[PDB]
Amino acid sequence: SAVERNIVSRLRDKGFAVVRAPPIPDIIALKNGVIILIEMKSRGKIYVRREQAEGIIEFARKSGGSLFLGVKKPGVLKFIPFEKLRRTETGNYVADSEIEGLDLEDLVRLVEAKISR
Amino acid sequence: SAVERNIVSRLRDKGFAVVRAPDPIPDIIALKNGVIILIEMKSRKDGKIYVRREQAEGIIEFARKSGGSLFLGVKKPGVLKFIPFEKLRRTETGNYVADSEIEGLDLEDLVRLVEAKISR
Amino acid sequence: SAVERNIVSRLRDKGFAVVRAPASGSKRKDPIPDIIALKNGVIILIEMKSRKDGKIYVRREQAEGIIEFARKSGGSLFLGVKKPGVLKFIPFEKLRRTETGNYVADSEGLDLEDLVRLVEAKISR
Amino acid sequence: SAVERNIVSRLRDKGFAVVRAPPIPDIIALKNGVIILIEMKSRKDGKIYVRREQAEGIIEFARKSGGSLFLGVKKPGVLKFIPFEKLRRTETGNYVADSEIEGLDLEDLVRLVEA
Repeated sequence: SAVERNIVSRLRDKGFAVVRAPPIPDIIALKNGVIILIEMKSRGKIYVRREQAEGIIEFARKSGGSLFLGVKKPGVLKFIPFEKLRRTETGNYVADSEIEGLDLEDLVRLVEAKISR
Repeated sequence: SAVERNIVSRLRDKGFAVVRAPDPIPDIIALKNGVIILIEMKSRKDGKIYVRREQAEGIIEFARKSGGSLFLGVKKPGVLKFIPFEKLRRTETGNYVADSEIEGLDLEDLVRLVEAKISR
Repeated sequence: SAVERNIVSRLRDKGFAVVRAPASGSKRKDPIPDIIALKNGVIILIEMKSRKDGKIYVRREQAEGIIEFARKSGGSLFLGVKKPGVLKFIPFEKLRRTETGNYVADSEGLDLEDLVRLVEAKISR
Repeated sequence: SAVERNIVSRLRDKGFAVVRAPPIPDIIALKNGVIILIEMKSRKDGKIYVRREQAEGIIEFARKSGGSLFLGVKKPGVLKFIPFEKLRRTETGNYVADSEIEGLDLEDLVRLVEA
């Protein structure tokens, strides 16, 4: 709620049209035709259950947006591109919380440079 | 609300990723293959569509920042109608108006408009 | 060439396996990016181009071939500005397609550090 | 050279971005973020010899790039690729492998890539 509110406020300061989810990604941020989808996670490994993962992947696929995991850790705000997660044998999604990711400033720099995965 | 629910469900049937606003946020945000559609629910009073300045400014700003296409979703039973925001006239005071025969797009025509944009 | 050499040397200093495109290639058809830099599964592709009377022009057949190499490889394509001073890299997606299919860079891009950090932060692991 | 040209053409038919290069592998082939590296080498009585100098440089390129290293057998007919790990290192540090070590065909090289 507080981390999520801070992310929404900081994306808005950078010129994004932002909405929170009321299957649906937690944050949807839009700028100059660029769609960013954020799923908030609290972890010391990142785990996304099959049903949640499938729904957000489907929303990402349909929207044509870029999906990221928002990994909130005390003193850390890292966005992990969904494609970096490993699909387990039963369809869950995993990655180490120390995997290379983006901080907020780099994510915004990524949107402006017109770069998506 | 029932019209809004029906619009969300019908856009979902057409392959759109749809979210309802939880306000300077459009009521419906529909996304398909990189295309952004924004729908503000507005009822037709005395055959007129009348969007007050404050509401219009907030939704026009969300549309500008996002790079999305803005429409007014007609809050009516029956056949779904979507009015492109650009067909409305900005008044002297900054309000936005649509008369009686400013006919809106039906759902199929809106989807065909998105498809043409998707393929661009 | 000095700018190209400066880019190759700095990418090598950052731990990249770097290769130049052969003079025995880029034959209008099947063009190969000028610089291919690889680091533990991360592919960076740079096409060198000079600033002429303000803009940067990439001919249709050259642009199409480098876009296709980038798409097939899964690499990130950039235009390396052939100018003195600050190494500037323009993401290929920022270029606009003209009426005839040529590509133009108007007026600002990434410096070397930003390119590297952003691309590695995006696809590494 | 004809074998090298044929390898480049077949990889291109399979959707790879290929550079027939100018300590750099002869062929660098890229597909969906996957790096394949091919060093062209002749057979001598069913054996492929790689001088410690050349071997070290191509191993270093493969380590830095994160790519998979193979020896492309210079022979007519069916394309054969020997994974560099199949190279038995010698007393002097030189790398040796048998030309019939059951080296991969082109499809098996493409499959390792689609994984």
